[PDB]
Amino acid sequence: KPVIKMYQIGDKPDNLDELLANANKIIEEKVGAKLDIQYLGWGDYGKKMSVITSSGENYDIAFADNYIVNAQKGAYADLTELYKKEGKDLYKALDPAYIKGNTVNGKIYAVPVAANVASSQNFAFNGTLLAKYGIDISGVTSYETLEPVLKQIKEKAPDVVPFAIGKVFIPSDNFDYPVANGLPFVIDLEGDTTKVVNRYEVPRFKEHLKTLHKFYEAGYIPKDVATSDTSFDLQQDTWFVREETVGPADYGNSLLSRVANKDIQIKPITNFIKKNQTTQVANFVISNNSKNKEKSMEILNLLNTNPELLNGLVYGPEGKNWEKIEGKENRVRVLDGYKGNTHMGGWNTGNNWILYINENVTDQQIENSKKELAEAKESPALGFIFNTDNVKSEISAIANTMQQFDTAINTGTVDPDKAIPELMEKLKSEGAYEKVLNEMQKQYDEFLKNKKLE
Ligand SMILES: CC(=O)N[C@@H]1[C@@H](O)[C@H](O[C@@H]2O[C@H](CO[C@H]3O[C@H](CO[C@H]4O[C@H](CO)[C@@H](O)[C@H](O)[C@@H]4O)[C@@H](O)[C@H](O[C@H]4O[C@H](CO)[C@@H](O)[C@H](O)[C@@H]4O)[C@@H]3O)[C@@H](O)[C@H](O[C@H]3O[C@H](CO)[C@@H](O)[C@H](O)[C@@H]3O)[C@@H]2O)[C@@H](CO)O[C@H]1O
Repeated sequence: KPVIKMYQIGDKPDNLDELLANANKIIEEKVGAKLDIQYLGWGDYGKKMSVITSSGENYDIAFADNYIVNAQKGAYADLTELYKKEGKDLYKALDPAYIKGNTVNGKIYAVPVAANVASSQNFAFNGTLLAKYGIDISGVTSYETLEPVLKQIKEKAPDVVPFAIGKVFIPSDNFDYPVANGLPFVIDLEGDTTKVVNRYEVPRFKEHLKTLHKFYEAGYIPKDVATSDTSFDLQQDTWFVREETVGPADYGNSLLSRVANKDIQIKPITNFIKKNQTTQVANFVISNNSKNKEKSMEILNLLNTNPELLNGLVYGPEGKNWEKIEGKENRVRVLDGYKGNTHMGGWNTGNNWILYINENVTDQQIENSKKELAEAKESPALGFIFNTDNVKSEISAIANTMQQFDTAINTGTVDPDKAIPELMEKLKSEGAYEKVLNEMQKQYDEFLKNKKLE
């Protein structure tokens, strides 16, 4: 039984050995291999995985970073044939938007987790503090309208971080990204949807960055946001508000209330839509240098199709963390063991449709989810995936410049009125910027042109 090496983002569960022992009972039997998972953390997952992939390291499975760029670098196994056999079952369950968003030169290199194919960005509020301090959030619709409630929590509970964001944070908006959000190129969904634009020059987005900087100056965001490895545990009163992606797989605020083990209230700030990001939010890839591509896909297939296996990991050990509710099909309740770091997250583990539904999820939530999924629309740029063939060096150059300046801007640490012009000047200094922008606009023109009937 070879050991299959999987890399995952974020922090290791405290009972990983138990989780994997439970999981490997099923995997070893069905596949003849043992899964091992190594977790790489949150704050620097991109940098870490870039060492792994650019070095051609042996691994079998990974949660992808910079998927569209690396797929064109040949970092990942083409899954075209594996999806005809080992991954046939998981593949049948994917919404067409997952195929559009993850197809690169006519080939799919990822197993995306079937879950929030559409979603919106939300502020998620700590209900303990809302109730304790009686703070009114009914006006909260944007980064800007957040200000009065952060001012209040700051005055009332000085030990609480008002807005908990960390170094990986990027302000959200109604944008589609033809590459990924570590680059500035977006389609503005509220603007001219035929144009590729620089997010730092979109007026309202520049305004958000100003807002974040004012929050940073006011002490609403951590002083060391740009460098901190501190997390804000969903269960703890260390934070008042944070930004969360929510979609139909979460059943409204039930999932965040379950994981936080308290009432979490949400407020949307972006449109609920299928767009490149929502289809790429959890992609598993197989290393193109893997020596076990078939068993790797068999594991990914099981993670996405076997409810015993998936629930065992996402809920944790049955009996300790959760139990089936008698005479209610596919319903569970969590138990004391589930409280904290003793399970994995559904969104980056496997098809959320095969997850048991927890007791705290209401019939209204179930009906809302069904309705939201049925009505979700596609962004006009869903499936517009930028081809890097002509701009390989210029893309690297842009990414290099971005890595060096973008954390201080995105977190509000530096004044964006000073920093954005410095970043733009550096991006333009050797013309890598202009070349990539023009090529992206030319491809986008073709993409849109070819959908119009002759
Ligand atoms: C409840 C649930 O499972 N919800 C999921 C969503 O998580 C998922 O959205 C995606 O979420 C990832 C992960 O971010 C969240 O989890 C991070 C880890 O939290 C856990 O571990 C911590 C210890 O490391 C614990 O402290 C914590 O209790 C928990 O155990 C967490 O750190 C993160 O919150 C921080 O970071 C976010 C992002 O910067 C920031 O907004 C927060 O304020 C806070 O500082 C979250 O709680 C996330 O990485 C994904 O982000 C990418 O994709 C989105 C959507 O495109 C982009 O906007 C964003 O810029 C990133 O590119 C995404 O948000 C959804 C996916 O559909 O599925 C739900 O079911």
